[PDB]
Amino acid sequence: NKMEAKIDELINNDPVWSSQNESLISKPYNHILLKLNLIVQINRVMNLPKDQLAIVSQIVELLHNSSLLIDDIEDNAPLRRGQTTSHLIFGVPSTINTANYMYFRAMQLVSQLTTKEPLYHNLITIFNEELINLHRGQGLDIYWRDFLPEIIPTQEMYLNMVMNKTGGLFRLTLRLMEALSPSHSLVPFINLLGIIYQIRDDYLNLKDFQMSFAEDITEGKLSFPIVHALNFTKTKGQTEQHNEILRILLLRTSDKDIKLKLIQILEFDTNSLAYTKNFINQLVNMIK
Amino acid sequence: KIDELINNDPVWSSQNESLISKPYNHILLKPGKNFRLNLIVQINRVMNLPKDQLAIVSQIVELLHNSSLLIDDIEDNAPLRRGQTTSHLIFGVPSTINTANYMYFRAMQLVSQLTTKEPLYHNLITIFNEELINLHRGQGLDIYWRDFLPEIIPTQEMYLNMVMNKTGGLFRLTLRLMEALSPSSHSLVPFINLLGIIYQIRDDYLNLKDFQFAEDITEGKLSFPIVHALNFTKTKGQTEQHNEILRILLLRTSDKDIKLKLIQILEFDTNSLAYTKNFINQLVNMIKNDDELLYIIDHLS
Ligand SMILES: C=C(C)CCOP(=O)(O)OP(=O)(O)O
Ligand SMILES: C=C(C)CCOP(=O)(O)OP(=O)(O)O
Ligand SMILES: C=C(C)CCOP(=O)(O)OP(=O)(O)O
Ligand SMILES: C=C(C)CCOP(=O)(O)OP(=O)(O)O
Ligand SMILES: [Mg+2]
Ligand SMILES: [Mg+2]
Ligand SMILES: [Mg+2]
Ligand SMILES: [Mg+2]
Repeated sequence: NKMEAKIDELINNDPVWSSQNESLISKPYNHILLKLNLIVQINRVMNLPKDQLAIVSQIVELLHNSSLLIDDIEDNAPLRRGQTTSHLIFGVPSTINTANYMYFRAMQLVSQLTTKEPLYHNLITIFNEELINLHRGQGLDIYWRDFLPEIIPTQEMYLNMVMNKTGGLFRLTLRLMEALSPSHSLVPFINLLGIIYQIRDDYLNLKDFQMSFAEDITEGKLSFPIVHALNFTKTKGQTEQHNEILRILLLRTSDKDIKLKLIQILEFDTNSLAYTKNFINQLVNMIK
Repeated sequence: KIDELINNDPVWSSQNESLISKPYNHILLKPGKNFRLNLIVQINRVMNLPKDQLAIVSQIVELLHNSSLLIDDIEDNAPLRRGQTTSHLIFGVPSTINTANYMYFRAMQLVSQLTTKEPLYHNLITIFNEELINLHRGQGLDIYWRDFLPEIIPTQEMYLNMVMNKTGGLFRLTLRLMEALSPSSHSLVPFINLLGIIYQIRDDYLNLKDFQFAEDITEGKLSFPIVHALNFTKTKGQTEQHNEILRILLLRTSDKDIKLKLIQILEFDTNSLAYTKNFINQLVNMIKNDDELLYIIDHLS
């Protein structure tokens, strides 16, 4: 019965959770937090009050960091923002569970934005829609890469993947703000802006290496230049090169000279770097 | 072509949908006792939700539950789930995590298909949000104790709080969504919390008893019997046996004989197996000594 009492008390109450518990399981998240402007700027138009703007800000921050914690496990990444990734320190189990926990903490914050039911429902749909989009994008990035060469994407498939994957959070942010604003949409603009951002991330991962980690190569990522290279070689009948690009991706190698060979193939043999640099310029042009 | 791309919603073919769904379909094809699904139909005898809402609640629960197991198997380095290879060993940890997470959000999406009524809708989202937060808290504690061992040896009380969060979470999510949708005029949450607790201690018990592959040992999990053995040896200054329990859990061993040795210690030295069997019977007695529901539990004794 002394036991009966405690059980009775246990089951008749909300689950017990302390501030110490909160701290112990937030470790992976506090670590990446150790490593926006766009929102402040975009507000000039949206015109959201400050405390509301700060909530949008906390929300995208939780979602952005959480998704990187997961992405780094997915991409076997050793470094993020110059430091060791959380999963290498705290382990994959803790990191995944904490990142997932923060997605739900983020969701909780949405209700602090409003109570107006029409509005709230729309804010939730936005949150739910773009998170679904991010996972669809991520899922293809990962599938193409881990099942290569089962599927060789075309430039169009890559752009659609990116629209899902990178576009998700850019669209989530803008859409939360548009819907909260007293008042055409900026979604197509944010879309092009995310496509650019992603292709540039892809490009810079290789070019900063060619001039002075090229980790995407160790990941085996179907980046924008790799996708161009793989379709170019197939289209020009460069069988040997097409296969060698496939083989180096599949090695998941950290060897610097092997990574450099691939980058120089993209440089001189397929011209993918130039093509990618140009492509970025043209998209940036569509705004100029 | 750019214009048309950025002025449309992102593309998603049913073919893509099918690619991403594989890790999930993989676990879906290996059944279970459908325990939660069955519990739902029963309880609806008293909740009386219209059949369509009952289908949606069941689906949300099925998605949450199966995805949660896909992820738990990654967190637990599990080679088998429901007598079949785990999804992360086939499609890899990366796709498996992403797909499980994707399904959490597809379960969320189904919540707005439950109701138009914006007042009711707010509460359903809150229920969904709160129990997913609770599920992750219990799971984070279970993982923390295991991966930081021997930094913190949980007490029986801490274990029970961890279980109320971890296993009680989806049981409470199920019941609360239904009490909230019920057109019918106390609550079953306390009952569903006890069930959850029984259910988890029994899982921990069965993983060691059916052996005595006792994967919980390989995992190094702070299961109920193990929590009992460590707190016991600890209480009676049994330094050496306590340390040995700790050494075997820390080996993360797949050794049949070493696993056997630890089971032997819990059986013959701390007597944790019988302690757990008796603890489960007492929790069942609280219920059965307080109707389809009445059977269900007895079934768990
Ligand atoms: C914001 C999200 C979820 C996309 C991250 O994908 P990537 O793997 O392409 O991004 P990086 O690791 O290069 O930052
Ligand atoms: C959104 C993508 C593609 C990955 C993260 O990019 P960022 O370079 O913006 O990541 P942080 O600056 O926050 O490290
Ligand atoms: C103890 C928990 C919560 C995980 C296993 O649940 P089940 O044992 O009900 O799994 P399935 O029957 O669906 O395989
Ligand atoms: C899957 C969730 C959310 C709780 C059960 O985790 P456990 O690791 O204790 O369950 P089993 O693997 O024994 O099924
Ligand atoms: Mg990455
Ligand atoms: Mg990635
Ligand atoms: Mg497990
Ligand atoms: Mg587990």
